[PDB]
Amino acid sequence: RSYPCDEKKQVIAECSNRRLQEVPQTVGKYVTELDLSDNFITHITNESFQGLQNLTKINLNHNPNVGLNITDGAFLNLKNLRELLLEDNQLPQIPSGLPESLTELSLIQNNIYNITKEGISRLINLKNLYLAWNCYFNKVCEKTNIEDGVFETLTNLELLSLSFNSLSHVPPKLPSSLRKLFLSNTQIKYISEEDFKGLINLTLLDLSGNCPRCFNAPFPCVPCDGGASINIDRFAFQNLTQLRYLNLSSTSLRKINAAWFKNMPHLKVLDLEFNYLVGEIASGAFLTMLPRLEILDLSFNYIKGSYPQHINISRNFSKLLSLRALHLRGYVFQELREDDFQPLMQLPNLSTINLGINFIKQIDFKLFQNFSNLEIIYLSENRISPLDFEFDPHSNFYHFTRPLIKPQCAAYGKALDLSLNSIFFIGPNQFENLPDIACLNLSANSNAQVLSGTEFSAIPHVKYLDLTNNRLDFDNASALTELSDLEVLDLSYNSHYFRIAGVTHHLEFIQNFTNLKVLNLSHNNIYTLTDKYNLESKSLVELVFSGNRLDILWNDDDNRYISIFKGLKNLTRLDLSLNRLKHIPNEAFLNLPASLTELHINDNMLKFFNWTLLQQFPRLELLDLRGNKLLFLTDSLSDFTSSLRTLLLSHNRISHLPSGFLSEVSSLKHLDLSSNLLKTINKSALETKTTTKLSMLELHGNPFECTCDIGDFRRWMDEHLNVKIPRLVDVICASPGDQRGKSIVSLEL
Amino acid sequence: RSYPCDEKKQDSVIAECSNRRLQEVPQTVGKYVTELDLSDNFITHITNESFQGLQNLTKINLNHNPNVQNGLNITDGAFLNLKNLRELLLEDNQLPQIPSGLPESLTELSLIQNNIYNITKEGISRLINLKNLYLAWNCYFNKVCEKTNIEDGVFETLTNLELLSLSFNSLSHVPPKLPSSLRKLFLSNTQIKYISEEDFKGLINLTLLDLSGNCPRCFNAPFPCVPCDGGASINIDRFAFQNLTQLRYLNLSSTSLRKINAAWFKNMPHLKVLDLEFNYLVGEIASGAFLTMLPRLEILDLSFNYIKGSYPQHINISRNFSKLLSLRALHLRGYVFQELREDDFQPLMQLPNLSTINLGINFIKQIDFKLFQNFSNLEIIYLSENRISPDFEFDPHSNFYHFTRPLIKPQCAAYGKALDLSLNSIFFIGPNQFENLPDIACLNLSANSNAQVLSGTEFSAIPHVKYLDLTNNRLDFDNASALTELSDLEVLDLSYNSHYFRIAGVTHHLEFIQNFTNLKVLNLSHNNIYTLTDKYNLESKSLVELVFSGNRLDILWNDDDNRYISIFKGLKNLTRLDLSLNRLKHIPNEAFLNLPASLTELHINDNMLKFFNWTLLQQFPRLELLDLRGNKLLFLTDSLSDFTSSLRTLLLSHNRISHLPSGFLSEVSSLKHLDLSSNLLKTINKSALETKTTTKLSMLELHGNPFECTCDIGDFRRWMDEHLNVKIPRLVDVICASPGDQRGKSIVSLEL
Ligand SMILES: *[C@@H]1O[C@H](CO)[C@@H](O[C@@H]2O[C@H](CO)[C@@H](O[C@@H]3O[C@H](CO[C@H]4O[C@H](CO)[C@@H](O)[C@H](O)[C@@H]4O)[C@@H](O)[C@H](O[C@H]4O[C@H](CO)[C@@H](O)[C@H](O)[C@@H]4O)[C@@H]3O)[C@H](O)[C@H]2NC(C)=O)[C@H](O)[C@H]1NC(C)=O
Ligand SMILES: Nc1nc(=O)c2ncn([C@@H]3O[C@H](CO[P@](=O)(S)O[C@H]4[C@@H](O)[C@H](n5ccc(=O)[nH]c5=O)O[C@@H]4COP(=O)(O)S)[C@@H](OP(=O)(O)S)[C@H]3O)c2[nH]1
Ligand SMILES: Nc1nc(=O)c2ncn([C@@H]3O[C@H](CO[P@](=O)(S)O[C@H]4[C@@H](O)[C@H](n5ccc(=O)[nH]c5=O)O[C@@H]4COP(=O)(O)S)[C@@H](OP(=O)(O)S)[C@H]3O)c2[nH]1
Ligand SMILES: *[C@@H]1O[C@H](CO)[C@@H](O[C@@H]2O[C@H](CO)[C@@H](O[C@@H]3O[C@H](CO)[C@@H](O)[C@H](O)[C@@H]3O)[C@H](O)[C@H]2NC(C)=O)[C@H](O)[C@H]1NC(C)=O
Ligand SMILES: *[C@@H]1O[C@H](CO)[C@@H](O[C@@H]2O[C@H](CO)[C@@H](O)[C@H](O)[C@H]2NC(C)=O)[C@H](O)[C@H]1NC(C)=O
Ligand SMILES: *[C@@H]1O[C@H](CO)[C@@H](O[C@@H]2O[C@H](CO)[C@@H](O)[C@H](O)[C@H]2NC(C)=O)[C@H](O)[C@H]1NC(C)=O
Ligand SMILES: *[C@@H]1O[C@H](CO)[C@@H](O[C@@H]2O[C@H](CO)[C@@H](O)[C@H](O)[C@H]2NC(C)=O)[C@H](O)[C@H]1NC(C)=O
Ligand SMILES: *[C@@H]1O[C@H](CO)[C@@H](O[C@@H]2O[C@H](CO)[C@@H](O)[C@H](O)[C@H]2NC(C)=O)[C@H](O)[C@H]1NC(C)=O
Ligand SMILES: O=c1ccn([C@@H]2O[C@H](CO)[C@H]3O[P@@](O)(=S)O[C@H]32)c(=O)[nH]1
Ligand SMILES: O=c1ccn([C@@H]2O[C@H](CO)[C@H]3O[P@@](O)(=S)O[C@H]32)c(=O)[nH]1
Ligand SMILES: O=c1ccn([C@@H]2O[C@H](CO)[C@@H](O)[C@H]2O)c(=O)[nH]1
Ligand SMILES: O=c1ccn([C@@H]2O[C@H](CO)[C@@H](O)[C@H]2O)c(=O)[nH]1
Ligand SMILES: *[C@@H]1O[C@H](CO)[C@@H](O)[C@H](O)[C@H]1NC(C)=O
Ligand SMILES: *[C@@H]1O[C@H](CO)[C@@H](O)[C@H](O)[C@H]1NC(C)=O
Repeated sequence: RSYPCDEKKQVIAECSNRRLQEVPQTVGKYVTELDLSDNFITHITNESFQGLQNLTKINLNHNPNVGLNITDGAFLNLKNLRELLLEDNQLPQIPSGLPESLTELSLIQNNIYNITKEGISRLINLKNLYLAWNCYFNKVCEKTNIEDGVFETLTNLELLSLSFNSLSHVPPKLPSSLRKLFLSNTQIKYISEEDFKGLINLTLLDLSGNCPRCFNAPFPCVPCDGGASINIDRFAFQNLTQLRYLNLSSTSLRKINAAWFKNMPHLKVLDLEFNYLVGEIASGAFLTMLPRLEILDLSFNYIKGSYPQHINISRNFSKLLSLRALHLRGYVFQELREDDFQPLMQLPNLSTINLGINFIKQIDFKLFQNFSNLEIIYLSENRISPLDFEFDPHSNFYHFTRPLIKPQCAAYGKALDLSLNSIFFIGPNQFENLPDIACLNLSANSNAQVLSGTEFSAIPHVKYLDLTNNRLDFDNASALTELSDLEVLDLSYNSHYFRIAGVTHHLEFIQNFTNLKVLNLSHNNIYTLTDKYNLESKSLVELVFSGNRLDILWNDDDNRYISIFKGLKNLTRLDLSLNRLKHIPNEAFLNLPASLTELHINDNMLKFFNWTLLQQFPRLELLDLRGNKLLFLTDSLSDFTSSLRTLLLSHNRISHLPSGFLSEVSSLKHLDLSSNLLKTINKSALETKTTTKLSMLELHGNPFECTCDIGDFRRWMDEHLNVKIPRLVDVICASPGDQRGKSIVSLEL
Repeated sequence: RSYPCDEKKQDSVIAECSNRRLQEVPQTVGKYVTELDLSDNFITHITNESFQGLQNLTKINLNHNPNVQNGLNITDGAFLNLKNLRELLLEDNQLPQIPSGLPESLTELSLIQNNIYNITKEGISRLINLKNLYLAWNCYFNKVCEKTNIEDGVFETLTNLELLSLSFNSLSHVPPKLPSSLRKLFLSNTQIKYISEEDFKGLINLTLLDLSGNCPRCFNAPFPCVPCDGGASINIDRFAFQNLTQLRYLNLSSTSLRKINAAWFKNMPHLKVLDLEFNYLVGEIASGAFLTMLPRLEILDLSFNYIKGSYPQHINISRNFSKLLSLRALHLRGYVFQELREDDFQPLMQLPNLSTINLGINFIKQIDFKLFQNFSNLEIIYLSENRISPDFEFDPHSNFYHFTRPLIKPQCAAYGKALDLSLNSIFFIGPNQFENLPDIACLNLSANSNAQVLSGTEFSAIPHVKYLDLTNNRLDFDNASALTELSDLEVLDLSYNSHYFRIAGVTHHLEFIQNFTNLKVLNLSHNNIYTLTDKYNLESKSLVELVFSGNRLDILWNDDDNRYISIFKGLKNLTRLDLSLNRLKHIPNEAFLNLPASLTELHINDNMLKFFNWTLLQQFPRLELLDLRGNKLLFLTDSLSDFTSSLRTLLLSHNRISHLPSGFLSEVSSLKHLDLSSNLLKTINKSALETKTTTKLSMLELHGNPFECTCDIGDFRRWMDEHLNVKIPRLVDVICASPGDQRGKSIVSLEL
């Protein structure tokens, strides 16, 4: 049973974020990858990894987590060391004496302003070399020095990244092995014919935002003089015949020279965000040169203090015959008409159109019907209404790279996202002349309307509907009923009316749904309903009811809601978290559907739990009671369930295990008793006729009496290595003084 | 130094002993105490032994005992050896009967929220001096309880009785034989269908009659609700209120009335407050004779009389409302209608003293705003919650049919005429939204999801607004002339407008703030501010108070960015600054130095500070209150006197201090209040118990530290004794964590 790391065989040591002060000397000799990131290690030497001949990969990022002193040659003994991560270590230099066998090296986020032959030039086997984010913004730092030719002997080098450093010029003498070159925010005004002359394997070039566009910069920003654009020689991309990805975001471009692409038949992604291209978008000569381009991003090229009626799309857009996705965030314009998008209407594989954050007031939705293959129409964040460093160095810096539309919703077919607009009611013609929509986001439109069953009738086949974060008035039992095919309904965060006792709250419409699988009513502050107190569906499988008031619905002096979920006959998953529950009436619990496999009652205030009621739940596999105020467990749990597979009990107040407990239920694989009040686990808790089938048991955060008693448990652990127990460095002694703070595992008996 | 209670002087002498986990009435109460609060403890028995030595007790509260975070067993005559007892509170103890042997001296008795179903002479009759008697909420809703048996003439003895509450019990009949001493009588939700001419004859002095909730209106009830068969309205006899000439307040809410007998009011022309909510009175409102019997009426509530499911065009208001010359306040919630025109409120236009008109929750889509001008004296126009566009659920001491909080927050209303349009759908302010308004001094537009770019002209029609609530919207701050038309503006709330602030790519312009000559208070909380456009500093010569909690100073003041290092400095007149919840782990020295030197008050609570530069307090010579609660501080400076002469309150609750520096708590004279509760202190040594020079130290909080209880403490325990003028609250909760013997008990309760 490994300590202090958790070790797995596929053979890896997860030893991260564990409060270590030096490399542990108890690390298995079999290990090949070792992750010590986010620890407190302050020194590395030849002694540090002396045990571990077979080390292939070492991760030392973010040490000490709140300088890392590395010796000359400290790693030289490691002969299979292929990969080395030293990010966020405040290194003043590239450590000396690094082993010849390295293929990956990351020195991101340090204080290295000098890139030397001494340090690098003998590392011939390097595939990827990461040096970014060492001098940037108003960080107090020197300009970056790059010894002439230092990269010349890296003849296997495929990736080199020097971004967010002050370079001023493309370093010379780059090896032609290069696949990817990252030079973003490197302060490089001018690119010349020589700079990339013999790099005929390059697939990725990144030159954003040298000559950045600084208006409204979310970071310290310094433009080229004037507001000049980056200056790229006419012949700078001549021999770049393999380029797939070109990033020119925030280089203040106004013209785009078509001839840059003369020899670029494979260009697939072209990123031009945060430039000044409104002219070029209206007039795009360069579009001719890109009939194989899949992704084009012209986001944020708005002219500040200009908000024209219409977007102006060149006819030459019609040449982009391979375009799957077009991104136009932040063009900023008032009105979208059908004629405005003519030039895109014939693009055979144009699948995604993204118009977020354009402050668009009026759209002509029939526009979208005259398109071949549109799967995702993204219009979030407009003005449609009724008719310890700030930035992640491993992410894109000019856009978010989450999916535009949740996968679970887009899987269903064509999607239209109108979220974060001001559609405060859906008129009779809001959705007229739309394509046949299967997935529809209307979240956060502050919609207050009474839905009656005709509002979604120009688009009857929506299968997934996001209605979250509105203020809907549920005063009609035929609401949403036109959507026969509906499978998923999100009504979370619509509490506005639900809070008000005296208005009507009608939830009857749930039942008129043949195929409805998942319903989310979370955070609606439900405490009263009108007429029909019960939820009912023959199909529903999942109901989330967290963030409501079951404490009030099931108050002792009220009987009306005692069967509120019983009519959910098919139900397997039910979430009752965050309902301020101090106790559930035995009858209301017994009225929970017998079909359940998954029950969550976490983050309430439960003081007792009638375990004996688990007799009526024969399919029940997971029971989650984390974050309540529980004091004890039944001493005969197998009398009550035969199905329970996971039991979650973190953050309760259990101080004692019943005799026999955890040899009680054969079916239990995962038992979680973290952050409770156990001082020991008596010999009696361990006696057993049945061999256990328990594979994971969590005990961290309990106040263990570390003295002679716990020996019997230590043996049990030793005599049950199949039972995994994570966070051993956090299964800690509270007593006594001597053992205070140490893992219960590190004491002699 | 009293234990376990807090004994105060206020003349009186009262002991607060509530919510203290007490299993039994403590015997360590100082035997000269007037009033004892023992509520919310875990006390299980009272006997004549409980209070033996406490003669001069005039008051005991034992509410919610034994209040599991079964019942309170009380023996007969337990209280009798207490001669002076006046007021006794035994609310919410699960009592099965009124206890026997109550002192004759009692004026006030409360038995609210119990299981007492039988009223008896053996309990009540011998209590001659009773002014007030509270027996409500023993049998209601779907509780398992028996009907409520009132022994005949059980109240007839109590000739001094002013107030009797029997509400929320099944009575069925208003008990006969009531003393004529009664001023106020409460029989709400008592199941009393019929009121005879004989039920209130004896009672010539009634100021208050509560008959609400009898034959309740049950549609959409938020409680269990049994209508009367029919469902009939309550039946009140023509001559039921014949002898009730002294009556001031009448509550007939939720009695399913459809018609009101005009002559119910013949002999009460001093009726002041008429509560008629949750009935069926839409007809009576359109044509109502009873409206001419209320010449001295001040408050009329006709809320929630909508007919399901009418959504009529208009409200129909009888011409007879105009004979309500004394009316100060008309509440008309939940009538539910679509439109309001001027001609709809004519009968109200001529009333001299009508200051408040409440139309909340009427799903109103349109309003002719000009109609609020042929009014004389409107100070409050409450239109919140409409559709304008461009372990017992209920508090037994509150009104049950309405919230009683002020309609408009007082700080706002004191400025003058108020107009609350909160919770509507005004998602932009059009150019004519506010024409024909009076001179609005206080305007609430909260929660309208206003997403507009305010540009200096949207409030031209009501330019004298001094308190502007724009919280909970999604304002787009893309114009530096936003709001500048409101010259006189004094308070601006823009909390919870983080929608566009979240989005880095759009502009965020906060420049307008400097254009206000009298702006005193500005609230920018929970806007999630982390980036601003062109101008990076907030500026005002006026501003006294800036609330900036729930924003992102951790980003603004990031180490790799200089731009916002003087963000607050141009707030030259500032005294109160709130920087809480900004996710700060450190504050750059230059940034802290750049806070206004006029600050008397600074909160940096609920951030994540591991270190604080105490030396920097030398630049803040007026600073009286520094609040560093809810952070991760690991030590104090041992040199505090060196950095401040001015500091009175220091709040360090919830940190990780584990050693008090040497000579602390006597460094500074000005320091009255030090809060070190819930830290990691195991001991305090004499080092900090110099106690050199003179200190104004007055309160010192230490509850929640893990004190290790051995001789090492003795010095400090001695120190407590030697300075009693230093108040140390919650001694109960100043607990030993160590060692085993002393676990769980106060530090005060030890010895050699
Ligand atoms: C200018 O434009 C170019 C072209 O679009 C952008 O280039 C991309 O840059 C991003 C951001 O760095 C790159 O994304 C990163 O690549 C790694 C993926 O490599 C492969 O191998 C991994 C496993 O090693 C596979 O799982 C994966 O599927 C890939 O096949 C990721 O490791 C990165 O990390 C992610 O996860 C880890 C988990 O720990 C985290 O550390 C990260 O935060 C993140 O979650 C990351 O995905 C991307 O690959 C680049 N494109 C190409 C074609 O190479 C430029 O970034 C852009 N420049 C700027 C400044 O915006
Ligand atoms: N360009 C862009 N602008 C946006 O505004 C935007 N908003 C969300 N996104 C999403 O961000 C994601 C990242 O796209 P991008 O930044 S243009 O990165 C390039 C590449 O850098 C990236 N990529 C490609 C290969 C790879 O190995 N690693 C990798 O990260 O995927 C993209 C093209 O891949 P491809 O070669 O299959 S044609 C894309 O989605 P997925 O394809 O689901 S990962 C976008 O949908 C945006 N992308
Ligand atoms: N009736 C009504 N309908 C509402 O919709 C509403 N919303 C808020 N409120 C507030 O509820 C509050 C309570 O009013 P109400 O339920 S009508 O109770 C009566 C009385 O029960 C109550 N009162 C009177 C005297 C007293 O000593 N104590 C006391 O509580 O004050 C009120 C007037 O008495 P008065 O003789 O001063 S004209 C009032 O606030 P105040 O500013 O205190 S007058 C209302 O403004 C509403 N009241
Ligand atoms: C029916 O309407 C009547 C008349 O307004 C309501 O009477 C009011 O009831 C409240 C709640 O008990 C009283 O307020 C309380 O007063 C005590 C004594 O000062 C105070 O300690 C509490 O904190 C609270 O403010 C109020 O005084 C009373 N009105 C009068 C004139 O006494 C009655 O409650 C209504 N019935 C229901 C069921 O809502
Ligand atoms: C509907 O729109 C909202 C807002 O655009 C989406 O909510 C975001 O979801 C992401 C990823 O799940 C979260 O991390 C963000 O916090 C959310 N933002 C906000 C403002 O809520 C939601 O995902 C969209 N729904 C679907 C089905 O695509
Ligand atoms: C409302 O409920 C569902 C929970 O069922 C949420 O969607 C699921 O989220 C989990 C991640 O929490 C995914 O692994 C599932 O794939 C999701 N299911 C579906 C159908 O998408 C949903 O996010 C919740 N909504 C909000 C606003 O919290
Ligand atoms: C403006 O309207 C809002 C909402 O109607 C008021 O907010 C309420 O304020 C009271 C007192 O602070 C709170 O107890 C309620 O919970 C609040 N509700 C909500 C939804 O915020 C606000 O106080 C009003 N402002 C003024 C100046 O009167
Ligand atoms: C915005 O901040 C203001 C000023 O701090 C808050 O108003 C005051 O709050 C305290 C109690 O919190 C009162 O004692 C003062 O009467 C109030 N000052 C006023 C009204 O000027 C206000 O509550 C904050 N707004 C929100 C939504 O939190
Ligand atoms: O019978 C009742 C009693 C109270 N209420 C509502 O409960 C709340 C607390 O009294 C009040 O809020 P409202 O203004 S929506 O009406 C009252 C009812 O709607 N019906
Ligand atoms: O120079 C920049 C880079 C990114 N951005 C915005 O920051 C976020 C992180 O990349 C992104 O969110 P947006 O879609 S508003 O645009 C990006 C800028 O506004 N300016
Ligand atoms: O938007 C509206 C308009 C009217 N009503 C009415 O309000 C009453 C109580 O909410 C119901 O009978 C219903 O007719 C609403 O609920 N919502
Ligand atoms: O509602 C609107 C309309 C237009 N813009 C413009 O969008 C750009 C970026 O926010 C700015 O120049 C601003 O004028 C807005 O910000 N908000
Ligand atoms: C029960 O759930 C299954 C799986 O989601 C589903 O196929 C079936 O339709 C549901 N039962 C009913 C009666 O709809
Ligand atoms: C400074 O604040 C006070 C109120 O605290 C006020 O009298 C004065 O007007 C303010 N200063 C200026 C320049 O307005």
